[PDB]
Amino acid sequence: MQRSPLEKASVVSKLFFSWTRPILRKGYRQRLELSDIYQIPSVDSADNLSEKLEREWDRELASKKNPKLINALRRCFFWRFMFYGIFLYLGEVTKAVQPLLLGRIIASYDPDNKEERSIAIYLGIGLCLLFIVRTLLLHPAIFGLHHIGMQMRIAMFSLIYKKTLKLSSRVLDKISIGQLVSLLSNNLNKFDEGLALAHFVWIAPLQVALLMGLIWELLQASAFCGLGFLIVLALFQAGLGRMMMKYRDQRAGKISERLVITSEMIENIQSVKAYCWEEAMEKMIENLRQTELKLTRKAAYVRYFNSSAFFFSGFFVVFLSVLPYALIKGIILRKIFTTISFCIVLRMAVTRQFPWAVQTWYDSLGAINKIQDFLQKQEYKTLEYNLTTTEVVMENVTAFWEEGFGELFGTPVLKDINFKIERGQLLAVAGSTGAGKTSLLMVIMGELEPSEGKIKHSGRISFCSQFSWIMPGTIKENIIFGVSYDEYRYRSVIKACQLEEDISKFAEKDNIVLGEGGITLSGGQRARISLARAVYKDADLYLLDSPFGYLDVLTEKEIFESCVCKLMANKTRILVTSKMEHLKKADKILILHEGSSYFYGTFSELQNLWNTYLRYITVHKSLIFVLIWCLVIFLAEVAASLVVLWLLGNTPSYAVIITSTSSYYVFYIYVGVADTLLAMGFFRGLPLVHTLITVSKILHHKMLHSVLQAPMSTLNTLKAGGILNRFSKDIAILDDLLPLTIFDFIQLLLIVIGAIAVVAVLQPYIFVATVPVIVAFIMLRAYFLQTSQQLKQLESEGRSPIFTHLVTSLKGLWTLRAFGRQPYFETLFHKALNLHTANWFLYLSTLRWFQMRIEMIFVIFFIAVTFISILTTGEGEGRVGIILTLAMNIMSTLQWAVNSSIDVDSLMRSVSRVFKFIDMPTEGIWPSGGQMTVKDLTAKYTEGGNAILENISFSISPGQRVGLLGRTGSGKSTLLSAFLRLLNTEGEIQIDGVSWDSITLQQWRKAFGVIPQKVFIFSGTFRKNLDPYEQWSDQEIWKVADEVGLRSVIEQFPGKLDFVLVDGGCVLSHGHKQLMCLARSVLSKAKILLLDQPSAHLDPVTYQIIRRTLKQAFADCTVILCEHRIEAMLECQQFLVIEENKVRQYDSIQKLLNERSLFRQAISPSDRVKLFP
Ligand SMILES: Cc1ccc(NC(=O)C2(c3ccc4c(c3)OC(F)(F)O4)CC2)nc1-c1cccc(C(=O)O)c1
Ligand SMILES: Nc1ncnc2c1ncn2[C@@H]1O[C@H](COP(=O)(O)OP(=O)(O)OP(=O)(O)O)[C@@H](O)[C@H]1O
Ligand SMILES: Nc1ncnc2c1ncn2[C@@H]1O[C@H](COP(=O)(O)OP(=O)(O)OP(=O)(O)O)[C@@H](O)[C@H]1O
Ligand SMILES: CC(C)CCC[C@@H](C)[C@H]1CC[C@H]2[C@@H]3CC=C4C[C@@H](O)CC[C@]4(C)[C@H]3CC[C@]12C
Ligand SMILES: CC(C)CCC[C@@H](C)[C@H]1CC[C@H]2[C@@H]3CC=C4C[C@@H](O)CC[C@]4(C)[C@H]3CC[C@]12C
Ligand SMILES: CC(C)CCC[C@@H](C)[C@H]1CC[C@H]2[C@@H]3CC=C4C[C@@H](O)CC[C@]4(C)[C@H]3CC[C@]12C
Ligand SMILES: CCCCCCCCCCCC
Ligand SMILES: CCCCCCCCCC
Ligand SMILES: CCCCCCCCCC
Ligand SMILES: [Mg+2]
Ligand SMILES: [Mg+2]
Repeated sequence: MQRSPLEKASVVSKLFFSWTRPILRKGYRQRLELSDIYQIPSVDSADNLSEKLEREWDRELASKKNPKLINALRRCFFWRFMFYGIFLYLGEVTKAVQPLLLGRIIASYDPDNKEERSIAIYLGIGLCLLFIVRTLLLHPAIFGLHHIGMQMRIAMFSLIYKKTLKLSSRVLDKISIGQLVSLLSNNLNKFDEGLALAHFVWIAPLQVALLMGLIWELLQASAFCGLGFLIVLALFQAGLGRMMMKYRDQRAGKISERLVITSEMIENIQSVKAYCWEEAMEKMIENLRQTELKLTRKAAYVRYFNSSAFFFSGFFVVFLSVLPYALIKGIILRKIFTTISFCIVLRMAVTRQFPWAVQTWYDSLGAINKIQDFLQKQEYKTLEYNLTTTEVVMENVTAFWEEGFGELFGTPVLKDINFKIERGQLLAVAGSTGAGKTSLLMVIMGELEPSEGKIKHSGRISFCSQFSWIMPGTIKENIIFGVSYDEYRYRSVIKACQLEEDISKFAEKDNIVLGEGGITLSGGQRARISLARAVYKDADLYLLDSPFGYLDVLTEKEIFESCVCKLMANKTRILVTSKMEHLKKADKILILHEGSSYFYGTFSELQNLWNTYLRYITVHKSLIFVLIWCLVIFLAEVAASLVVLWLLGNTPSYAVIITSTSSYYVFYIYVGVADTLLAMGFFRGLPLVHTLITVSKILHHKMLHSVLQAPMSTLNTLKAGGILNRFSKDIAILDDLLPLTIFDFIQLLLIVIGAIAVVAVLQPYIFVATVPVIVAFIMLRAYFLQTSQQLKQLESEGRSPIFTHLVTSLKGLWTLRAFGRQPYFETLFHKALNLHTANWFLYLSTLRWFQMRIEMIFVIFFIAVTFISILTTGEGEGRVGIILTLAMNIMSTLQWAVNSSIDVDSLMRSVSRVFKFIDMPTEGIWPSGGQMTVKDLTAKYTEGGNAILENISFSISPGQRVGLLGRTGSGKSTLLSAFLRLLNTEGEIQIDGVSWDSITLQQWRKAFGVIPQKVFIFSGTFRKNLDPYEQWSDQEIWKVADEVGLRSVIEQFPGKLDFVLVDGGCVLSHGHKQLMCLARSVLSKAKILLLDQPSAHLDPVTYQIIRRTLKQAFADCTVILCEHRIEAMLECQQFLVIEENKVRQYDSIQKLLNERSLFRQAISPSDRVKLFP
């Protein structure tokens, strides 16, 4: 990155934002290359702000009894806040004395006003000076206030993450990914810009006090008639704001709930596709959206009135304030016009700048209070010893997973556990499923605090878990995991873990960029990477929680005999295992039985025992009808105003005194009141908001439908953070910020067009005067948008790394805290923060450049017309000055319409991003016997890549068992997915004579019942997790839970089959999820069954359930079983072996095993006697 141009600049350059020119002149011609983003200023780096706010917050916590976050931000930003507020106020007081000069200038066009024609040439100079000094005080102050919100947000987002890395394990079940994502997302671009409105809590009352004193000179005691109406309207607006904030509190939790459901299934898209579960997931998402949209509609109906208050307040204020004075005393047109000029500023101060400031304070303090409440949660306790002889000792330990039951003393997870091991000894833990072997490791690690007992060790540990975690990056980064790279140790760890066979088959071959999750790999490869990472680290104690689950017999034997028994034989290690062979060469054995130690000792003792607006409008056919309605009313209003004006000049005492040389005020008065005459009442503003909110519902439905049916090659290129970004932030934009911004843009545009047309009909010169300013405005807008759109696209793309890092850091909390790598991930998070900050700051600077340039154009044009008007006014009736000055009263509203157009264009980027996902590509009795025939099948994952499987041909027969097998990483899962055409494939398969291309895909996928390798469990009840379609009553559901063995597990929770599972089934063990998958497969009665390693981690006792199910529930079913364990191959009639990317088939298993001496040598004696009796 090249340096920031704001580091070396000039004062005269910092005042006008000239340093932003070099990029603006370039992004206009070509695209914006990478080499053109500047490095952030050193003051805007996450480290400095993070440490500064952290020091202040820690001092606040330590000293005071009642700590508060606002007291800590006050000691960092208050003096700059108050420094910029004063210049903002000085800029705002200019707008109120402007009439005191412009009115005298305008009144000199009447030859019967001789007093003010003397001093015109000095009023003009004063007006030019006032316009010059407003534009220099307003915009730099606003930019300085914008630059402080970014710093505050960056400083608080670091504290949130640093606290997240310390939460207790008993609090993680109350905070989801959705809550943190919502917290970050709703404050990511609005908290920055909210500081430019906070000072109007005290700026606006002063303006009211000044303006009422100025008006009091015109209408002596009648001004309070107009003031009281504004006070009542402000009471009404306060009530509207209070009632608006109620509908948003009821809606946040529903969005939080929807986000986790949306994120769960997209990261499990393959299981959803295999189950054919799209129609149920979409229905759940729709039911969630149904109520949230109702709350959003109710909030928008109130925000409409809040925004509409400003336009309808003009006529009433002016008429009400002028009527009594005019009734007790006649009035001149000059007084009326001056009153309009003052009331225009008064209404802006009262109805648009105060309530927005109040709502800004409400929202900001609401965010800060939630941030503080998060920072005051319960922390993980690390208080333990840090040095000893590393003699692991544990005594009298009992722990409860439920906090209440452990506080009262709910059944104990552990009961009276005690053991001791020396330096270098190996303890083997064994037991049934659900016995509590992983929870013992959690007790040792400190994740589960025991109620009674002690654990004593040093504090240096290495960890390997039952579910493997893969962080984004390459393999080498996943293994070295934040430390120095030692070549020899890396080589020996790679060789010991049997990874060189699979690594040599990769293309980049060591630097494969893995995604967040590792779905580019297989099960055993991820398991071996997770084991190698633990082996690499140096520590006194090594905990290994069933690493051999997904490995075959030969690979497991090699790893155990050359990585645990020869590489780290001089280190203390605790291994959770099941095989009777591993217990032979352990030093101490612990066996658990539902909580209690059934046996502790040795083995010698056990044997003794742009087409985007156009596409957006045409999404819904009712929007066009509403727009045509809004146009037909507007044209009638214009035609009525035209005839009421035309009937004044053609007709001839009364209260209002009007003459011939001062009748030109009739237009000046009209232009100031047309805001009320062309405003949108509730017959036009409520239908518009309603029909614009319906478009978001339609677009969300289309987006979700189109994502769920894309091919897997398209879906793998996506990331978790990008999906989460697009489904949270852009959708919230489309539901909240688009309707009312569009409404304001349309309102202002109609006002400008009506004001121009009505007058240009009666005087065909004011249009001619206005043209050259309109052309300049349009040219500058078109010049700026070319770069603005690119910068906005980059900023919108820059929010994905933050969410990706948040997700990956929440999924791997235990490994991070066990290894001690928190500073590493804090450094990783700071980089993503800086990367977003650069683009956001650049866009924010160029916007202010545009704003000040448009202001300068307006000011120079007005200065040009002022002197011409003053000079050309001869000895009476300054006709030249009557036209240009009125043109400049319509250009002032066009200036506001331009900025409204700018922010509408900035909000359409979300619409374009949403439309990009809708345009993804699309992947698109009979089952009597189940006979299958495969011919010339060839499978490959990516187009133009190596073929995992090449020219496979075999046949099966109805009602026959087939055993599929091979080495780890051979293509068993690839074959079982090529049956369902989940990837790119050629050749054919026919089932009972019916081929692929004869039928549709969704019908071909209903001939199969599948058990996958990765268990998918979403948030919901047990019953819903068993059937989302709700096809079976509780009779059959309980009858099947009786058979798969889930009665005692399900009855353990308070709502029997009504209990709600959170965090993806964290309440269950590893075997209970396998049993739920088996139940799912049993419930749907199919003919052809594809079982991908069903009994992964099950002990020998619980595999009996699987084999009884395969014996009784599947009788007339063609089964294909991909099993790594040797005993399951005793029921199969055919065998398929995958090797060298091709399949060889066998009838008997003896023929299979006699030809593989090494593989045949790896079989345990218990499983050896049965194969060869
Ligand atoms: C007495 C007082 C003085 C200054 C401030 N603010 C600030 O210094 C800053 C700030 C913070 C939040 C904001 C904001 C500006 O503008 C916003 F975007 F609108 O939100 C510059 C940091 N705050 C208070 C205050 C308010 C409310 C309660 C308490 C309390 O002590 O209980 C104290
Ligand atoms: N967060 C939790 N809340 C409540 N109960 C839990 C929680 N985690 C686990 N349990 C329960 O505690 C028991 C022990 O679970 P654990 O996973 O340690 O068994 P296990 O011996 O590891 O079985 P497996 O070898 O099949 O994983 C289980 O019966 C489980 O239902
Ligand atoms: N999504 C993917 N994209 C690219 N390559 C993949 C993808 N999934 C798997 N592979 C590669 O294709 C090969 C086949 O993997 P497969 O899952 O069939 O192995 P496996 O036989 O199931 O091994 P295990 O028994 O460990 O599960 C592997 O070497 C793997 O690296
Ligand atoms: C800095 C802010 C608060 C402005 C100060 C507010 C008060 C004190 C000021 C603002 C405008 C002032 C008024 C402006 C004009 C006149 C007309 C004159 O014939 C009598 C005094 C009177 C009525 C002034 C009284 C004081 C006044 C009301
Ligand atoms: C009515 C118009 C003119 C606005 C002027 C009144 C303003 C200042 C009033 C109206 C409602 C008021 C709020 C009503 C309730 C509470 C809750 C209390 O725990 C703190 C004060 C607080 C937050 C008040 C602050 C002041 C407040 C916002
Ligand atoms: C002179 C008069 C008109 C000034 C009025 C100042 C008002 C608008 C200010 C002063 C104190 C402020 C409040 C301070 C505390 C809270 C509690 C928080 O949960 C919501 C914001 C809220 C409710 C603020 C809203 C704005 C507030 C009420
Ligand atoms: C909203 C507060 C208004 C304060 C200014 C009133 C001015 C009254 C002047 C009386 C002169 C006799
Ligand atoms: C055939 C497309 C019609 C588009 C007209 C929409 C109304 C435009 C004026 C706001
Ligand atoms: C190009 C704009 C000309 C405006 C001057 C109007 C002439 C008025 C003649 C009485
Ligand atoms: Mg376990
Ligand atoms: Mg597999």
